[PDB]
Amino acid sequence: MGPGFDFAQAIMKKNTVIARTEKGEFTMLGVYDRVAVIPTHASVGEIIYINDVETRVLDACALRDLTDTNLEITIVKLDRNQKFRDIRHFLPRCEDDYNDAVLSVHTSKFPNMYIPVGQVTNYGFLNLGGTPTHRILMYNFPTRAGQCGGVVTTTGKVIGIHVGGNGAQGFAAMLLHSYFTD
Ligand SMILES: O=C(N[C@@H]1CCCNC1)c1ccccc1
Repeated sequence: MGPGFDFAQAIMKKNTVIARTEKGEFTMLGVYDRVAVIPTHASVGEIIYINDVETRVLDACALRDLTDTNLEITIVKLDRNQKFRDIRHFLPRCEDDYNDAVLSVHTSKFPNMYIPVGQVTNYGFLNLGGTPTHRILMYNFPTRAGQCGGVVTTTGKVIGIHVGGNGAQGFAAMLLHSYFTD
């Protein structure tokens, strides 16, 4: 409808796949080469389905901060025959608050879904499903099951991936440029 949705759509159309694990179907953001991200609660194993194609996982890492606190981001390298567009220049370098964000989801349950979530707070600590988690962004939208892995964008920035909610608020794990240096 506006420039926010324009940037979100451009990311969805070229930098997402549908990932399926034994824990469900997730929106999965491809960042560069064969490297993508997914919430850690997806429990990625040695094999994952990518757009319903059996795919070997070449490498995967559940990220934690230097306090050895959960960040809820898993970085996955896929044995895929095609690279992602490199979007690392859209990643923020530091922890921040944002105005006027969009949460975008693409699964069998929610195809081509875009949600204007408004103001994003650097919330910090969250007890997420009983797990102490750091670097959490919060938005005041009643997100639902099926939206985990959804991409959070502003115009010109890819700032996080949706990891949970409490019925009134939604929570995303930050994406930082430093996670994807090679
Ligand atoms: O850092 C990564 N993996 C190492 C090797 C073993 C797993 N944990 C640390 C990594 C990087 C890019 C994509 C995927 C994974």
